[PDB]
Amino acid sequence: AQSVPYGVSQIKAPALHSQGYTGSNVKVAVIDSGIDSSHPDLKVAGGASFVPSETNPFQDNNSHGTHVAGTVAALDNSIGVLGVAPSASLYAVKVLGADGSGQYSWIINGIEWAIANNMDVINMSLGGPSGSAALKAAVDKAVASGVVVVAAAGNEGTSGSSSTVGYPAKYPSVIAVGAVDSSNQRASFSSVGPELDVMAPGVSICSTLPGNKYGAYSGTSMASPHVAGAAALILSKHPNWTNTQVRSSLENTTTYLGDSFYYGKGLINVQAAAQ
Ligand SMILES: [Ca+2]
Ligand SMILES: [Ca+2]
Repeated sequence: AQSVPYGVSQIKAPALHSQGYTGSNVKVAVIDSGIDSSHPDLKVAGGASFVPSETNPFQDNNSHGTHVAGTVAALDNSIGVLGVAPSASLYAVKVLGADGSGQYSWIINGIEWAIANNMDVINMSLGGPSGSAALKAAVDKAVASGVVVVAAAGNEGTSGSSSTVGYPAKYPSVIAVGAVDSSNQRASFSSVGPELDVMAPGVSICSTLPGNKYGAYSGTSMASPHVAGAAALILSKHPNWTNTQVRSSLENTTTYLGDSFYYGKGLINVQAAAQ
């Protein structure tokens, strides 16, 4: 029994699936706590680990990386769920440990491994409250090298009239993603600010969990992978397009929801975006 998560339908991915665009050959690096490659519903092409104590990227001792990955590429078969890009080449770049945290050096190292290894799209469902020249260095270089870089905007909510979008999501070169529910309302925890680009489903997102399980989670970490997936579908239909063009498309065919400070350019529509 294969269940199609609401979010995958909400961003109109199945329309592209029916046409034959499912992300084939598009490499997507999931920079997270690793991905359980043994999960029947995910096919992991490769990766690397930068957590000195957890050298196996195919071992997810946290569960977060696996869930994010499921939303990106859960296989289209007879079981579990269905990712936004079920045919994408899933790369596990493990930079976060068992408890969920990592050092910036580990994270940066992973971003750099992805650039070095020709990733097409990088997904970062993580953010820090403070930045660094080396972090900005890493993301700016990825984009300059053709990579589409996507990141969760953060779960800080609202604070006066100030931005709560964390890094690397804050940098202009990075696609900052907010979380909306099934009724398109902004999640109360979703970070706000002028750096917000788009919104995607982020509440009660059903996905893959370590040890052949499935569970729902809420957070902008669940939102970012939908847009990361969206990029893969667009790239599968238009392999010749640059990351700039892909981004433009995602941002210019959205469904406006409210003020950009809280919803960015709005909810993404991959059917419109893929042209
Ligand atoms: Ca499945
Ligand atoms: Ca940004």
